[PDB]
Amino acid sequence: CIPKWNRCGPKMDGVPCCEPYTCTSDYYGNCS
Repeated sequence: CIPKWNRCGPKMDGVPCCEPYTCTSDYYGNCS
């Protein structure tokens, strides 16, 4: 997974953010 306020992209990577967090992305966004 990904840290707090760090880039995400699940439709490409398939890696959600680190619990309790979640990716506010599709291709280019960030963990919150």
